[PDB]
Amino acid sequence: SGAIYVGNYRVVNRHLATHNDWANLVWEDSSRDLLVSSTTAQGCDTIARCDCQTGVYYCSSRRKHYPVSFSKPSLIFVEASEYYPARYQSHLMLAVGHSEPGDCGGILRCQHGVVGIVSTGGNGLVGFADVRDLLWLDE
Ligand SMILES: N#Cc1cccc(NC(=O)N2CCC[C@H](C(N)=O)C2)c1
Ligand SMILES: [Zn+2]
Repeated sequence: SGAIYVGNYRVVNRHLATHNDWANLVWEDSSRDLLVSSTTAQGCDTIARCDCQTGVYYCSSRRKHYPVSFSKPSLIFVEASEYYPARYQSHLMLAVGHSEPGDCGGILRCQHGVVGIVSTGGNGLVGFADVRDLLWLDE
């Protein structure tokens, strides 16, 4: 679990969005596993606007942060799950690092701010959904 709180927006994994997220929907994209909902309170986070390929992510299944080197956002095949059919997930960055399904929502940050959230992984890999291209998150 986990979310990004920026301005009057909450960014979560689309497969973990709640009834309240869907009732206050701003934008969603099944291909990216992202959903953004509106909030009444101002949020705690800043979004990175950069091309960093190194950063640090939070891993809930270890209660620890890990440094990673990650690939540039791209289209990557993701096997079928209870939430989606087998498909290509876009804007996804891969890294070598521990992750389990419940780690989705953990934030990846670089020196410029939030880069994305955990969305895929397994077998010593972790995949992050990028948010750096969503310029409207800041206005
Ligand atoms: N093992 C593992 C693992 C680690 C981090 C994350 C995951 N992700 C998942 O559990 N899913 C199932 C729900 C939809 C997700 C999607 N992006 O299509 C993929 C697995
Ligand atoms: Zn950066």
